[PDB]
Amino acid sequence: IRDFNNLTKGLCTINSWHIYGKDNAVRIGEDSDVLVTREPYVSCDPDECRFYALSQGTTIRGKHSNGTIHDRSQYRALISWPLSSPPTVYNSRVECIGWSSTSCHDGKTRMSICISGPNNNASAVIWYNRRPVTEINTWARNILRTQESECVCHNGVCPVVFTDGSATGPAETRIYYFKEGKILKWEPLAGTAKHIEECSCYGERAEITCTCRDNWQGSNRPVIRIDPVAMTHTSQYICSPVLTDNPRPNDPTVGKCNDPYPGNNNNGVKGFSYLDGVNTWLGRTISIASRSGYEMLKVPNALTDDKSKPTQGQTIVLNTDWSGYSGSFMDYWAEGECYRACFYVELIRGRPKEDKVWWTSNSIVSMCSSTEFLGQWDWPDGAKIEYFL
Amino acid sequence: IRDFNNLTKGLCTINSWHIYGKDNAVRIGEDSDVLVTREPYVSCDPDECRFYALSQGTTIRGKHSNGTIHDRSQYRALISWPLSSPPTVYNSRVECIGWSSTSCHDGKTRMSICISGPNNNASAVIWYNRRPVTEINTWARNILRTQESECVCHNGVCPVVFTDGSATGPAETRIYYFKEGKILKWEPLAGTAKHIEECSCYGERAEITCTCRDNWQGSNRPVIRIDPVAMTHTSQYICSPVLTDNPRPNDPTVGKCNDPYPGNNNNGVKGFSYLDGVNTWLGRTISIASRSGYEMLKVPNALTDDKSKPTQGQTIVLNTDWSGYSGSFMDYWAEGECYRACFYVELIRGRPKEDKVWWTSNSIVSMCSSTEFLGQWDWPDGAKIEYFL
Amino acid sequence: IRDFNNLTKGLCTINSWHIYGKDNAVRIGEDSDVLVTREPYVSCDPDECRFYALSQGTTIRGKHSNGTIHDRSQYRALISWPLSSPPTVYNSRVECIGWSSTSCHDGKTRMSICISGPNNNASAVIWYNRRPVTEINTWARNILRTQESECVCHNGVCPVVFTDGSATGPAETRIYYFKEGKILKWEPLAGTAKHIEECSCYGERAEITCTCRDNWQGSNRPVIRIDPVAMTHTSQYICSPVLTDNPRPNDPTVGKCNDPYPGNNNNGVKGFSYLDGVNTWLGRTISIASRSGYEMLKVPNALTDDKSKPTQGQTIVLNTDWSGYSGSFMDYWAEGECYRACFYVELIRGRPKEDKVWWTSNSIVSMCSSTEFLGQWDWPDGAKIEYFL
Amino acid sequence: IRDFNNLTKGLCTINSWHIYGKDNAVRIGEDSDVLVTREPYVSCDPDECRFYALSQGTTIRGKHSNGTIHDRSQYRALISWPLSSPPTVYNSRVECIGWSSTSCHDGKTRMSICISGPNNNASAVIWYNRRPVTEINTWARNILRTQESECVCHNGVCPVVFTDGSATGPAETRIYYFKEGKILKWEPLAGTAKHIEECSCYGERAEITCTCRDNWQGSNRPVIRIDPVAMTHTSQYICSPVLTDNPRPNDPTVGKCNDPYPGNNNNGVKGFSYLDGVNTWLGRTISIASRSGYEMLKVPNALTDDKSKPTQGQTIVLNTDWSGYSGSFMDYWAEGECYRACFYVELIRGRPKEDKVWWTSNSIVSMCSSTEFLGQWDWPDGAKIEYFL
Ligand SMILES: *[C@@H]1O[C@H](CO)[C@@H](O[C@@H]2O[C@H](CO)[C@@H](O[C@@H]3O[C@H](CO[C@H]4O[C@H](CO[C@H]5O[C@H](CO)[C@@H](O)[C@H](O)[C@@H]5O)[C@@H](O)[C@H](O[C@H]5O[C@H](CO)[C@@H](O)[C@H](O)[C@@H]5O)[C@@H]4O)[C@@H](O)[C@H](O[C@H]4O[C@H](CO)[C@@H](O)[C@H](O)[C@@H]4O[C@H]4O[C@H](CO)[C@@H](O)[C@H](O)[C@@H]4O[C@H]4O[C@H](CO)[C@@H](O)[C@H](O)[C@@H]4O)[C@@H]3O)[C@H](O)[C@H]2NC(C)=O)[C@H](O)[C@H]1NC(C)=O
Ligand SMILES: *[C@@H]1O[C@H](CO)[C@@H](O[C@@H]2O[C@H](CO)[C@@H](O[C@@H]3O[C@H](CO[C@H]4O[C@H](CO[C@H]5O[C@H](CO)[C@@H](O)[C@H](O)[C@@H]5O)[C@@H](O)[C@H](O[C@H]5O[C@H](CO)[C@@H](O)[C@H](O)[C@@H]5O)[C@@H]4O)[C@@H](O)[C@H](O[C@H]4O[C@H](CO)[C@@H](O)[C@H](O)[C@@H]4O[C@H]4O[C@H](CO)[C@@H](O)[C@H](O)[C@@H]4O[C@H]4O[C@H](CO)[C@@H](O)[C@H](O)[C@@H]4O)[C@@H]3O)[C@H](O)[C@H]2NC(C)=O)[C@H](O)[C@H]1NC(C)=O
Ligand SMILES: *[C@@H]1O[C@H](CO)[C@@H](O[C@@H]2O[C@H](CO)[C@@H](O[C@@H]3O[C@H](CO[C@H]4O[C@H](CO[C@H]5O[C@H](CO)[C@@H](O)[C@H](O)[C@@H]5O)[C@@H](O)[C@H](O[C@H]5O[C@H](CO)[C@@H](O)[C@H](O)[C@@H]5O)[C@@H]4O)[C@@H](O)[C@H](O[C@H]4O[C@H](CO)[C@@H](O)[C@H](O)[C@@H]4O[C@H]4O[C@H](CO)[C@@H](O)[C@H](O)[C@@H]4O[C@H]4O[C@H](CO)[C@@H](O)[C@H](O)[C@@H]4O)[C@@H]3O)[C@H](O)[C@H]2NC(C)=O)[C@H](O)[C@H]1NC(C)=O
Ligand SMILES: *[C@@H]1O[C@H](CO)[C@@H](O[C@@H]2O[C@H](CO)[C@@H](O[C@@H]3O[C@H](CO[C@H]4O[C@H](CO[C@H]5O[C@H](CO)[C@@H](O)[C@H](O)[C@@H]5O)[C@@H](O)[C@H](O[C@H]5O[C@H](CO)[C@@H](O)[C@H](O)[C@@H]5O)[C@@H]4O)[C@@H](O)[C@H](O[C@H]4O[C@H](CO)[C@@H](O)[C@H](O)[C@@H]4O[C@H]4O[C@H](CO)[C@@H](O)[C@H](O)[C@@H]4O[C@H]4O[C@H](CO)[C@@H](O)[C@H](O)[C@@H]4O)[C@@H]3O)[C@H](O)[C@H]2NC(C)=O)[C@H](O)[C@H]1NC(C)=O
Ligand SMILES: *[C@@H]1O[C@H](CO)[C@@H](O[C@@H]2O[C@H](CO)[C@@H](O)[C@H](O)[C@H]2NC(C)=O)[C@H](O)[C@H]1NC(C)=O
Ligand SMILES: *[C@@H]1O[C@H](CO)[C@@H](O[C@@H]2O[C@H](CO)[C@@H](O)[C@H](O)[C@H]2NC(C)=O)[C@H](O)[C@H]1NC(C)=O
Ligand SMILES: [Ca+2]
Ligand SMILES: [Ca+2]
Ligand SMILES: [Ca+2]
Ligand SMILES: [Ca+2]
Ligand SMILES: [Ca+2]
Repeated sequence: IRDFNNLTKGLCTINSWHIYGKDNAVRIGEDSDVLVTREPYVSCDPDECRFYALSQGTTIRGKHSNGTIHDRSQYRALISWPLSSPPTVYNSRVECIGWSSTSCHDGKTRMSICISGPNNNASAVIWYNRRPVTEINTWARNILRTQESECVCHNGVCPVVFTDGSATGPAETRIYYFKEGKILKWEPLAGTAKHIEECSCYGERAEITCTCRDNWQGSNRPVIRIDPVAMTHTSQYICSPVLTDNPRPNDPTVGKCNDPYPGNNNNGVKGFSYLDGVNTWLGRTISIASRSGYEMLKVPNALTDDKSKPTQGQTIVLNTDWSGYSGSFMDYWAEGECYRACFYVELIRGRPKEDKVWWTSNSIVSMCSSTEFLGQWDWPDGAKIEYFL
Repeated sequence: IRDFNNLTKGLCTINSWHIYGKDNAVRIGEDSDVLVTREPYVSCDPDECRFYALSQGTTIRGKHSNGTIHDRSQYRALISWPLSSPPTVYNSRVECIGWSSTSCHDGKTRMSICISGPNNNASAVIWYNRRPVTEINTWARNILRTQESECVCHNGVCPVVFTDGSATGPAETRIYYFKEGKILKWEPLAGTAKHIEECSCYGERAEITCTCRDNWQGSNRPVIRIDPVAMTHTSQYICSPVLTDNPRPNDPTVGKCNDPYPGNNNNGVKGFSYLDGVNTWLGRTISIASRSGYEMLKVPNALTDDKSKPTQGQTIVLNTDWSGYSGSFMDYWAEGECYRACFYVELIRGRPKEDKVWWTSNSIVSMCSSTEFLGQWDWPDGAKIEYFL
Repeated sequence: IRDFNNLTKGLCTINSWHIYGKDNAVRIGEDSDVLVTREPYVSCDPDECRFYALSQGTTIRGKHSNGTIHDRSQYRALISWPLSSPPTVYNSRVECIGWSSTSCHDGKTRMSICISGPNNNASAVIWYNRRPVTEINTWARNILRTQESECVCHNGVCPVVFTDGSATGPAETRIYYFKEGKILKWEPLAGTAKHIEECSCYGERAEITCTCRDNWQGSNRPVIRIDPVAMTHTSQYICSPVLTDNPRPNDPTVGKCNDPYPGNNNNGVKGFSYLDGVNTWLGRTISIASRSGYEMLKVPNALTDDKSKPTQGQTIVLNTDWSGYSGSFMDYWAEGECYRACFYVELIRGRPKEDKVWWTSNSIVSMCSSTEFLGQWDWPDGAKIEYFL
Repeated sequence: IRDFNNLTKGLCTINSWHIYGKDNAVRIGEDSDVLVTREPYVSCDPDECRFYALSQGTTIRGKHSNGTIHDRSQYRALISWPLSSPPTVYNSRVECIGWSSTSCHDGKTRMSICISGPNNNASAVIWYNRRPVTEINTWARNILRTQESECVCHNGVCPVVFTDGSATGPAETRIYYFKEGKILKWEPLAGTAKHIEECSCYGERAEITCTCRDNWQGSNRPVIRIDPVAMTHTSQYICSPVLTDNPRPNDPTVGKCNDPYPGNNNNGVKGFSYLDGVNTWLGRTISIASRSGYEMLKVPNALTDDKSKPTQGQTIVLNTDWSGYSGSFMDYWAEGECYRACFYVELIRGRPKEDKVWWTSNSIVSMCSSTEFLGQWDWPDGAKIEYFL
């Protein structure tokens, strides 16, 4: 009955962003049984789109919320839940157990991947059709880790980018090509990106583009472009001087295409872009110093043009509100002739920026592109920290 | 498999109203995780009827309920939930994000529309089959806004009435004709209605009738009648001297067919009527001054007869209980030979009438017509405000 | 696809009773969002069996639980929920609004009936396939009321017994014959039963037997036997001197077949029996004075033999625990060659017997027959009232 | 459409264990409506795998949690719920009522068995396709009891092991062979096992292997091997000197194949093994004295070789964390050419080891085998008891 999805369409023209989903999880969880989360994303099946994140295995009001700034424990799991509801104890479906994930539907069924273990002995389990199929042991014994947003499939082949090794020098990044949860091939990273974490990917016209985080050196973002038929890839950086990691230095006039733009070391944030010629939009935090604010900038030819500057933009979160990770997804099963770019922003609340509470959590806002030039609003998390004291 | 619904039936004869649904949301939410709402309605799919409303993105007992008198924020969404259950965190399905909505099923799938943004830069997103399809930017830069109750479709064409512009003088009302979430046509309001907000619509014999709110001048209600095949409409007022907005002056002996009946300016409430010759019933608040009580009056030829008075009635909510918005819907997929008129009343609790609590919310009661002459009960919200202090 | 169910089987031989379902609702609702209920029952669809009851439109821990001894309000509804779960805010499906009900599946879909209104102006609404179809106005203007347990259908015809009029003298009982929610016929009660309330019915070999409550005079129970093909009935009393209403006098040696067995006036409890020759079992409270304890007694030929005494029995609830209403149901869609008799007991907690709390609620236990002679346990509600203070 | 499952595959090669599911129930239930449980397990249907356990009919934070160390009451039920969610009031489906259970899917539908009653008069009810079909009365009048983990079917025949009689001397164990919930045959235990409780079973190549608990004498575990076609069985003990009950004496150099290995009397814990030649893995608690820690040991030929020692292992729960019962299950409906061994560990919290709280409950962790040699983590319950004081 169902066939594997093929990436046959190009991106729709992005003239602005419209609201798609928002869960208000922190506001609602002040007085309801909402799980503490972080590292959220969005992903569609052929008949539904859902929110996803890594639970911390406690509610926000629960006493076990104390300590949830920590990224890795035995109490995390990848959960999904209905679009724009909050992640509650009673509506959250566990996809797999662990503290680093990705997930994508191939048109027939869903693959989900969760990594668990101690830092020196982690392993991935690849689930397909809600059953475990393949396992991969750590190859560098230092926090095996993956995208924290959806993967993308083409004719059953779903590439996934993993890293294992240091966060503050060269590491061992691998691109795995899965089909029905089995490994067809893997390759080591090639090209000019010097460090890769937390790739945010999308597909169009039989090519998958991933915008990642160079935690080690780069305040420009590395880009991996994957051919899922040939099962090959390239890597470079976004050439534009509109720098989109965080923290970062101020924007220069000329960026770097094949090396990290320097100025900030050993830090970053997961983020994304859509790189499609003149139809190119970059997300970034507004602040250069912290995970505050969020904006989209139209930067024609950002990938290839080392002097490209914005020609249009849209504020998503004011710089007086907290943001966080951000990532790409699309509804590959929508009607019409083109794929509509979407993204989400994780709105982090609690530690370390708001340390009067003992927890860290987030809510989600997400937007998709419009071919209209729509008015803009800002979309904060909306919770009052003082209510939790 | 499924075909678009056609409005092939006339209304059943309304000889009284029977109880259809009631959620007791405020009573139950005193000690359960019920979302704060307002602007509720009811709408049917071919296999289920559901309650809908605009959440405020907090529970009633939650500390974020403080401030929920306010109509527009980034934390509102259109939600639906099973008939007569309350809107809870765990059972409420988000249809779209925003602070003004409508929704209707065309026989194949559902269209939902939500407007969001700041007052001077709002936009509608039209969702079809649970995906975003079309967007419309504000045309007058002043609170783009729509029905707050269900739309109606005929052979796939679902007209929707929007207003943008002042609430206290001429505004720019448009009737959009959607099919599969795409715009076939729109037209500016024509006819003699001088201001339109919050239309309540129903269909019968290939005609859609909408009873709306003239916020600017009129205490009689404007009526828009739409031909969804020709995609044309007319407008006038209910001619009857039984005035049905709120607040309003006392009832005269002769009303106005083609102009606002004066006496109250710059206010109103969403309401409804069924206008079908001798089979005409009007809803209204009992109080002329405030949103208290609710009654149905049988007013033969109310639309056309400027001296028409009641010949029968039914009390729905006593004048010592709070009411609120009211609106029309029908189950277009029921058995039998005629469409059974239904309506709901929003029972508003909290601010501004009950200001010992810091929140505003509501529950729902809803009734449908019977061809019997049934005994009447009154149907209050039923919550005790003192329990929330 | 689906056909109407026919009553083609006889009862299985009842040699003891096994546990079927129990919800522990009061225990669990001490610290979860469980609705206050009373007047529960059980009813099966072709693919699932569910618990049903009349909600009071509040949780047990909620402040609106104060006052829930009262039987009739605008905040009651017939709800159903999964077998042996408790009736919670989040899992309870409302079937219809009102304070007296019955419900049954005909093999194609379900009919549910709810009565609402003030005592002098009540009305029934008959829902079929989850939509309202027919309405019936009060005929005697004194608490129109029905079974409070499931009805039974045969080839689409579902008879239902209603009463309207005094509870303490002659009233007007009617048997309605519904098909697809429409009235085929009704008849006034005939035969020798002198007053009827709250009938508990079951079907076998194309005959429906209902055991009811004579509130006015009788401590023996009236029995109505209905032919759903001819749409006729008879009535009499259980002849046995094993008296099964409550309160009641002590058991005599000879009962009454065609008149109320006297000794207690103007009170009773809903109850049931299976009347099948030697395979006859009667339920009753153990106490003659109050709704405490519950037992089944095998009383061969109880219906017809005015000296019949027990030959076997089973204790269901000890006389040191509270009971309440009880009623019959069967799974008419089970495998095998005979219908397995089942029943439920309502375990009432709170007022008036336990008046340190301000509420009245209940839980459910239910049993079905076995052809084995099984060991017996007792099945109390299990909640500690002191925990609610 | 569906056919009965046949055990046509052998076990996959077990080279390590990967995380499969974990519910964090005690952590989450500190501030959400999680039921108190014990005696959990896991079982798959053709389209889903679920967690199961015996509820205690109260939440953990509820006042009725006081006293839940006790094993048998009228308020217990077998519940199931989605894999890795916690067992909550709102998501837990009751399978049947009682205080000892087993359940398995035959490829067409599920059989569930629950035993209830007082110790001297207990009875099993066998449910098939969610309806009661057969009942079995106590044969020895002393705590009729069964596996507390899943049964296994082959071509519709689902053997189940029961015991009735003393826990501290010879008892009466029976193997029942069910098909469609009916009894085809039963046999008394034969072979050399001298006492049997709480068998943990799995199937491969048309043979079912059960590893049980000799509560009376043995610190080695008894093994029952069942031929579900011939409906015959054998019994012996695991010959290995790697002793796997608890409490137990220290490991000797030579075990016992046909008699209990002595040293500890009248106690034990439910546990499991996979016995497949060199592909043999045994679970056990790390502590010899208490239910603390959990490890898997690869013990080639453990069943048959009375000097077999470990050649590989994996720690599952550190010896500074509490464990509990453990049991086997597999997904018999997975893809591929072999059945992947899985197990669960019950992580008991509260009494008697943690007696500052008044309750006993547990959470679940579960693992399945990998053909990789994966890094290991430990998987504690994760709750802080002090938060519950
Ligand atoms: C109702 O809603 C609508 C729809 O949302 C609202 O309209 C939106 O309004 C916003 C806000 O104004 C606009 O976003 C900004 O867009 C500009 C880009 O547009 C300007 O530039 C265009 C390019 O000009 C150049 O090239 C063209 C050739 O292609 C040439 O023609 C031109 O002369 C010049 O050489 C112009 O084309 C464009 O004009 C067009 O549009 C105008 C409407 O906007 C119209 O008036 C014109 O007639 C014409 O049609 C326009 O001039 C972005 O540049 C801008 O983003 C910068 O600024 C914000 C702060 O506001 C900052 O956060 C951004 O990061 C970015 O600035 C940083 O980075 C730059 C790049 O390196 C750097 O140069 C800056 O110094 C700055 O860097 C500093 O901050 C960063 C961030 O913290 C830090 O990292 C650095 O280190 C450093 O510290 C905004 O995105 C929307 O485009 C506009 N949308 C639409 C459709 O109109 C409307 O306002 C609402 N109505 C109401 C009443 O509220
Ligand atoms: C069990 O349940 C049943 C079923 O519900 C209960 O029966 C229901 O009882 C109620 C309450 O009585 C009825 O509702 C009222 O209905 C009347 C209309 O019916 C009267 O008028 C009919 C028309 O008479 C005129 O025309 C005919 C020709 O067509 C001519 O024949 C006649 O002589 C005259 O010229 C009569 O036909 C009708 O008689 C029939 O029915 C009688 C039963 O009701 C029966 O006894 C008769 O034999 C005959 O069969 C009857 O006389 C509505 O007028 C009325 O609503 C007005 O009053 C309420 C206050 O009660 C008010 O809230 C309404 O807004 C409305 O009055 C306001 O507006 C008017 C219009 O502008 C204005 O004129 C009024 O001054 C008033 O205005 C003021 O208040 C408003 C609102 O606050 C404010 O805006 C203004 O500014 C101003 O301040 C009720 O709807 C049901 O129809 C009736 N149903 C049935 C089927 O019987 C039964 O009672 C229950 N039993 C028990 C024991 O409780
Ligand atoms: C493990 O579980 C098993 C299975 O559950 C347990 O076994 C069950 O045990 C219970 C309790 O004993 C039994 O229930 C009682 O059953 C008797 C009926 O059986 C007796 O009578 C039979 C009829 O005898 C007469 O007729 C036959 C001819 O048909 C003739 O042969 C005979 O001589 C005589 O003329 C006997 O056949 C039967 O014997 C058989 O079974 C015996 C086992 O029980 C066995 O030992 C024998 O060999 C033989 O095989 C037996 O003698 C019911 O009468 C009884 O119910 C009455 O008593 C209870 C109080 O205990 C009361 O609550 C009931 O309401 C009822 O008594 C009231 O009503 C009567 C009727 O009007 C009245 O006469 C009484 O005075 C009394 O009235 C007072 O109280 C009521 C209520 O408050 C009030 O309204 C009145 O006004 C008044 O104040 C019990 O139901 C089960 O049948 C039995 N089941 C099985 C399969 O064995 C086993 O015990 C458990 N094991 C353990 C270790 O716990
Ligand atoms: C990243 O993750 C990986 C993967 O998990 C981690 O690697 C795992 O590391 C663990 C911990 O070391 C290993 O588990 C232990 O495995 C050993 C078995 O392996 C040893 O023995 C093998 C057999 O040797 C004998 O036979 C062979 C012939 O077949 C012969 O060649 C040999 O000379 C000898 O005669 C060796 O083959 C094996 O070597 C191989 O593997 C090595 C890696 O482990 C490698 O270095 C070698 O080159 C070679 O490749 C190895 O030597 C188990 O014996 C052991 O379990 C015992 O000990 C633990 C305590 O640690 C205890 O809890 C167990 O119960 C058990 O000991 C009890 O029972 C025994 C049996 O009766 C008894 O003899 C003991 O005295 C003891 O009894 C006491 O305690 C019990 C329990 O409380 C009580 O009941 C008794 O009464 C008494 O008080 C562990 O299971 C994994 O196998 C290994 N996995 C893999 C794939 O490598 C890696 O460490 C992680 N990395 C980091 C950085 O953390
Ligand atoms: C995606 O492209 C693949 C490759 O062309 C399509 O695969 C074919 O699908 C049909 C079944 O629908 C098979 O009978 C062919 O044998 C397949 N060919 C190959 C080369 O695998 C697939 O159908 C396309 N997906 C969609 C949604 O059309
Ligand atoms: C119950 O009995 C009725 C009456 O005999 C059966 O009704 C017939 O059903 C078939 C469809 O399955 C029709 O084509 C006939 O016309 C029906 N006859 C009548 C007289 O109504 C019904 O099928 C029986 N129900 C079951 C479950 O067999
Ligand atoms: Ca960086
Ligand atoms: Ca007005
Ligand atoms: Ca709560
Ligand atoms: Ca009586
Ligand atoms: Ca033992």
